[PDB]
Amino acid sequence: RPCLVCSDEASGCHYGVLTCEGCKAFFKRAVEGQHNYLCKYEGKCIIDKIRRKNCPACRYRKCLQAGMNLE
Amino acid sequence: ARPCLVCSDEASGCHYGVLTCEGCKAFFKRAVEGQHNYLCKYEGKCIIDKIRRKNCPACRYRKCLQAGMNLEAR
DNA sequence: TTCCAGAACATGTTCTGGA
DNA sequence: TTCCAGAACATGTTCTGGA
Ligand SMILES: [Zn+2]
Ligand SMILES: [Zn+2]
Ligand SMILES: [Zn+2]
Ligand SMILES: [Zn+2]
Repeated sequence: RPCLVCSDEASGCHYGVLTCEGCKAFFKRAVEGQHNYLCKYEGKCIIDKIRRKNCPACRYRKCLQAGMNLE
Repeated sequence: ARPCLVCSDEASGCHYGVLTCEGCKAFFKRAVEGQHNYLCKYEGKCIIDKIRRKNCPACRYRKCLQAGMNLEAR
């Protein structure tokens, strides 16, 4: 039911983890190309359905921590 | 200024002649320029607001034109 | 039947040049 | 000082091949 990365509604098991579509799409883009990833506030950003956009670097670390994997 | 003329989200300015949010501004540009084939899946009278503007891009674009938006404007 | 990765499709946010 | 168009950047959602 809940996305392990942002607590939004999970659509299913993506890349090894239960996530929503946004996190599924964000993760793949994160590992492939990227998007500026180095936090300012510094690794303590609250990643939820409403503030996930606020910090791209914290979102990804949480994707990794959650154990999402392409391979 | 105040609310978006199209969806009522907070407007960021006058874009293409009308007071719109940034989402509606980018949406209008794509509606006029891209290859689309819009037709309301319902009765062509959907309520377009912040949480629902994604539900029917056909009526959203109709609202944009209605409200006077036009690529030939500031 | 039921599932998901990725492509295809759709949407939203920041930046700032040249007024 | 302030404004916006569009480029560049960033994000989210549908669809379905091939299991
Ligand atoms: Zn998520
Ligand atoms: Zn952060
Ligand atoms: Zn709007
Ligand atoms: Zn409609």
